[PDB]
Amino acid sequence: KGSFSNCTVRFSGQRDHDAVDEFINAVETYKEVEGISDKDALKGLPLLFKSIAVVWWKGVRRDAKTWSDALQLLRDHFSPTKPSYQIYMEIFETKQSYDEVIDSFICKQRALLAKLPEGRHDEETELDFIYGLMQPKYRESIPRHEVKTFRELLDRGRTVERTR
Amino acid sequence: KGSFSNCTVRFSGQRDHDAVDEFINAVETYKEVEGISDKDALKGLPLLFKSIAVVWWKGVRRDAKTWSDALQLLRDHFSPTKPSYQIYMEIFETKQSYDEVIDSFICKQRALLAKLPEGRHDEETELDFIYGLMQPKYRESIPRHEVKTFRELLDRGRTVERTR
Amino acid sequence: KGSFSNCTVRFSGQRDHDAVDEFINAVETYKEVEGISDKDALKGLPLLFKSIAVVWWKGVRRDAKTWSDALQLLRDHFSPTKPSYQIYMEIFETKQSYDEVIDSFICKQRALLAKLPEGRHDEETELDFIYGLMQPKYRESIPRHEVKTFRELLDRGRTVERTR
Amino acid sequence: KGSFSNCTVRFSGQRDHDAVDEFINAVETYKEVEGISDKDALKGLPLLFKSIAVVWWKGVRRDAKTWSDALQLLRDHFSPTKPSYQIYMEIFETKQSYDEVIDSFICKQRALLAKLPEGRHDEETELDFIYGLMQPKYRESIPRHEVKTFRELLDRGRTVERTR
Amino acid sequence: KGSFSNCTVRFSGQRDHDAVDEFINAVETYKEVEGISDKDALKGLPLLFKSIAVVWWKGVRRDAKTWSDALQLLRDHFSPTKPSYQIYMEIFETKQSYDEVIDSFICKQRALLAKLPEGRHDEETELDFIYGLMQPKYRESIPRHEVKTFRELLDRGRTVERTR
Repeated sequence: KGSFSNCTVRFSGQRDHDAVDEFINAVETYKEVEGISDKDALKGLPLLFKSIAVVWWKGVRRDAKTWSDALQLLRDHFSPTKPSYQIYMEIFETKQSYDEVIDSFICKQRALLAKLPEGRHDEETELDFIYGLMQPKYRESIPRHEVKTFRELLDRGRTVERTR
Repeated sequence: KGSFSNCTVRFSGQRDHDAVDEFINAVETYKEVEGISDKDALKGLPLLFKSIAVVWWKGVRRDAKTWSDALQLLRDHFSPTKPSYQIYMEIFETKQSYDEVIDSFICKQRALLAKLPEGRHDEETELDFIYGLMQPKYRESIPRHEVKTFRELLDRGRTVERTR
Repeated sequence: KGSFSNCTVRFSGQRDHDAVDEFINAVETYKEVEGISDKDALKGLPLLFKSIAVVWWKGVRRDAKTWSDALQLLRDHFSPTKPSYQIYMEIFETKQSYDEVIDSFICKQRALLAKLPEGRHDEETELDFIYGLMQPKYRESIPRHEVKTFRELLDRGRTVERTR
Repeated sequence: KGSFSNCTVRFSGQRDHDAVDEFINAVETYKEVEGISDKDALKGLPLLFKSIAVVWWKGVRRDAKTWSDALQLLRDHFSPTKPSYQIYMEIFETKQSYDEVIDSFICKQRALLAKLPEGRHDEETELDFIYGLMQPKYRESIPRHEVKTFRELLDRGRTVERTR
Repeated sequence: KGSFSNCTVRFSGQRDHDAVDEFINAVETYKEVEGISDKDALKGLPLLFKSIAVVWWKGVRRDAKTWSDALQLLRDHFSPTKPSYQIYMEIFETKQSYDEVIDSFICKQRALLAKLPEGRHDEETELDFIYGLMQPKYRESIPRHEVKTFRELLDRGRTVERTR
C-alpha cells in the first residue's frame, strides 16, 4: 500500500538526541506497520528530508547500501553519543524546583538515564539515584525502603499531589 | 483500509482534562468507524505522539499489553482525576458575568458537572445547582418550578436573548 | 469510499451565521458527492469538531437519532435566527462608502436579505430596497425603471467601473 | 478515482488577475488529469470555496447549468478585464530599476502583455515595445537588430549577468 | 497509483541553487518511486507551481515537449550556473568561526565544492583545499598526511569534539 508517499514527520538537523530518536523510531515503526520491503524503503528516503539534511544526503549517497547501515549512519552523523561523566554531572546539576509536576520530572530523568550503556544499573540503584533530588513537599511523607519499584513512587506521588 | 496512517489529531501533554478527553474520544471513535482490530491498533500508537509524550512512550512501552490497558494508562498518567470538594468549590466561585451568551455558560457548567462520580445526582438537583448563579437579566422573567428539564432552560433563554 | 476520514473544513463555535451556514452546506454537499448512507454518517460526526464544540457534543449525544435531527440541532444551538426588525434596521444603517467595489456590496447585501422568511418579497421590491443606498458615482448614470432584473444592475455597474 | 475530494488550492476573492487565472488553470488542469466527467464536476464545486466567495455561491447557484458557463461566470464576476489604454499606460510607467534580475522583469512584462486582445501584435513589435525600458547595464553591450526572437534576449542577458 | 495528485514540496522562484536542486531531486525521485510514464508526467506539472513561477509557466508552455527538456529548462531559467572564479573566491572568504560544529561546516563546504565541473579534482586535493581553513581547536591534534580519505577527518573530529 504505497512506499513512503507523504507524511507529517520530517527531519531537519536540529542536533539533539530527542528529536533524532523520535524521528528514527517513528520511521522504523511506520515501516513495520505498513509492511514495506527493505530494498523498496531506501529508494524513498529523500522524500523525508527538507532542510540542510538534503544537502547532506546529496553527498553521502554512495556510502549507504542497506537500510540498517543508513539508519546507523543517520544516528552517527547527528546524535553525538555523549560520554558518561557529562551525563553523571548533568543529573546532579538541576534539582526539582517548586511548583512542578511529578510526571514531567520523572519522564525527563528517565529519558536522561537511558543514555548510559545498557546493563550497567539495576532498578534499585536507579531509584536511589533519583531519590536524592526531590522537593521537601514530597519527602516529608513517603520515606525510603517502602517504595520498591519505580511505579509506586509515582503512585504515591499522585496521592500527595491531589491532597495538597 | 489502513491502520492509523496519518491524521490531524495528535497529543502533546498539555495536562488538562478537556484536551485529553477529546483526544481519547476521537481516537476511540476513529477505531470504531474504520474497523481496526485490537491487536493491530497497538502497533500504530507511536504514530500519534509528537512531543514530550513520545519520550514518555519510550519508557513505559513494556507496561501495556492490550488496548484498554494502554488507554486507561494514558488516562491515568495525565488526567489527574481531581477530588470532589475542589469541584464543588470551583462551581460556586465564578458567577455569570454580564454580556455572555447562555449556551457557552451551560456547556461549560455541564462539562464541569460531568467530573463527579456517576449516579450521585438526579436531573432536578442538577438544575437546582445551576439556577443560583445566573444574571438578573434572565432571572427576572423565568421563575423556578416552571422549567422541569434541562432543555427548557435553554429554550426559554434563547427567547429572552432575542427579545433584549 | 470511506466515511468522513479527514478533511480541512471543521467547526469551532464562532457564533456567526456565515461560518455555520458554510460548514453545514459543505458537509451536506460532501455527503451527497461521496455517497454515504445516513446511518453511517452519524457515527463519524465527532471527527470534525475540534474546540469547545466537542465538549458540547459530549453532553448532547443522546438527543440525536437521525441525520436531519442532528443537523437541525446544530443549526438551532448556534445560529440564533435573528428577528425581522433587527435585519430591517441593519440594512439601512450602513451606506456604501466611497472607493468600494460593486460586487462585494451586492453579495453582502444579498446574504443579508436571505435571512428573512422565504416568500415575503419579490425581485422588484428586492431591487427597490437596494437602490436607495448606492453612491452618487453610480446613480448619476443609470436611472430607475431601466434595470428590471438583479443581474443588469451588476452588468451596468461593471461598465461604469471600467470607464472611471 | 474520486471527484474533488480535497486539495490545497482554494479561492477567496482577492480581486486580482494572477490569482484568479492561476486557480482556474489549476482546476481546469486537474480535471483533465484525473479524468472527471462534466456532470460530476459541478456537484463538487462548493468544496473549494472557503471565504466571502461561498456566500457568493449561495446566491448565484441557479444561474449555472454547465461547467463552461460556471467557469466563464467565475471569470466574469472577479476578473474585471481592464481596457486597453490602462494597459498601455501601465507598461510605460515603471522602468527597470537597478539591481533586479532579468528573468523577473521579462516574465512580469509578458504576463502584462498577455492581457491585450489576441492577434493584435507580432513577435517583433512585442520585443520592440520591451526594448525601450531596460537599464544601461544591459543596453551598452547588445544592440538592436541582432536579437530576432524573444529567447535570445534572455540568452544574451544571462551572459552579461554572469560577467558583471 | 495516481499521477502527481498533491504533495507538500512545491516551488516558488526563490533564486538559489539549494532549493532548486532539492525540488528537482525530490520530484525526479518521486517519479521513479511511484512509477509514472514520461508522457503522463508532463500534463501534471502545473499542479506544483504556486507563485510567480506559474505566471512563468503560462508563457513558456509551448517550448517544452519532453520531460528532460522541461527539467533542463527549469534548471536553466533559475539556477544561474555561476562561473569558477566566484566559487574559488567564495571558498576562501569565510573561515570557520569559533563554537561551530564540524558536520555543518563539512557539509556546507562539500555542497559548495559540488558546483565545479566534474572530473577536475581528485579526493586528495579536495581535502587539501579544506584543510587550510579550520580552527586551531582541531588543528593542534590531528596533523596532515595521517588522514587519507574524507571520512577519517570527521571520524577524528567527532572524537576531539566529545573530549573538549
